[PDB]
Amino acid sequence: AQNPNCNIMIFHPTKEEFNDFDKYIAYMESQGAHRAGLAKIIPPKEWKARETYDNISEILIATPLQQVASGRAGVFTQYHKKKKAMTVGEYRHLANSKKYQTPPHQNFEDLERKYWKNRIYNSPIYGADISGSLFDENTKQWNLGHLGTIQDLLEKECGVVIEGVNTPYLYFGMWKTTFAWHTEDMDLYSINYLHLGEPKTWYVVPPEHGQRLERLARELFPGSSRGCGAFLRHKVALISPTVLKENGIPFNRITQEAGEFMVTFPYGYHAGFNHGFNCAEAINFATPRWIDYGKMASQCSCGEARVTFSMDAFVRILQPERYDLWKRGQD
Ligand SMILES: O=C(O)CNC(=O)C(=O)O
Ligand SMILES: [Mg+2]
Ligand code: NI
Ligand SMILES: [Zn+2]
Repeated sequence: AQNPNCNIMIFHPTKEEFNDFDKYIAYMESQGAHRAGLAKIIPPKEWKARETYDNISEILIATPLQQVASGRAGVFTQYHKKKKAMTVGEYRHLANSKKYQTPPHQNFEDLERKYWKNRIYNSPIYGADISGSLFDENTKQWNLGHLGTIQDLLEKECGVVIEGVNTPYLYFGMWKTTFAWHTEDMDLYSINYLHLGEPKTWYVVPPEHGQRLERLARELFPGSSRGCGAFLRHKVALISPTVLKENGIPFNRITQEAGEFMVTFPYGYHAGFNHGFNCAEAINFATPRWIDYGKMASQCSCGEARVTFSMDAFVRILQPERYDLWKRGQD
């Protein structure tokens, strides 16, 4: 078995290898990359996402989210308070202000220490989940707006044609902005490109160990667990690396820098934080190997998780027994 310790693997495809997206994902899996739940892909030196980032300031963040924490430094939840709209140029100036800017630090490990010590005492503002793309239309390789759709993959594997669409989302971050522990909708893959700015640190649990994280989460968030049998779908819970280590949970960590892609694999729990002002693009995708994960994915039916239009068909076709309860949670 390749990669039996489930380490995060880093790949350096050539420009030739960067042509065929599906083929390269399958290659990475042939080397065991998926066992980690996360991989890094450094694009060939010849590649670029677009020519410059000098003209993005007028993008609107219609609903910036203030991420307010509750709990203790290493075990907390966050809720998202909606703020007034602002442009990317206004958000960048806010990120760089004394109130929100990255503190002085020695290296990434020092900054990580400071994040986990102090995150809960601040409420950073995240421009998350903005439909759109920063890839140039002329970028033909790894253009996250031009991937094969999940509806086409389901149709190709299973023969059933379904409604729905699959488009990318932009994320504008600042110091301490946080993504809570989660797997993707329907345990899909994700791919994330860091277009510009400061790094993003990731934590990940191997898919074969995801139920160990779920059992810890139920212990640490006992009211939430009584409320919902899949409360991590709410995307609000944080657990620090120190607490994971104290509880024996297998995990790994890595820092993504501007110009790098990350892929999350089906049922790979992940969480993390931004180092300072940045912009990422991400989208879900599927392969043949996902279908079995989609069929087994947990679902939230309590009403909290509320998701896209296109998840309906996935539940309806892959999980017909669960469909009526899930759809009630949607309505
Ligand atoms: O960058 C973020 O805030 C969150 N991104 C993801 O969870 C992802 O790409 O799967
Ligand atoms: Mg603009
Ligand atoms: Ni994700
Ligand atoms: Zn729920």
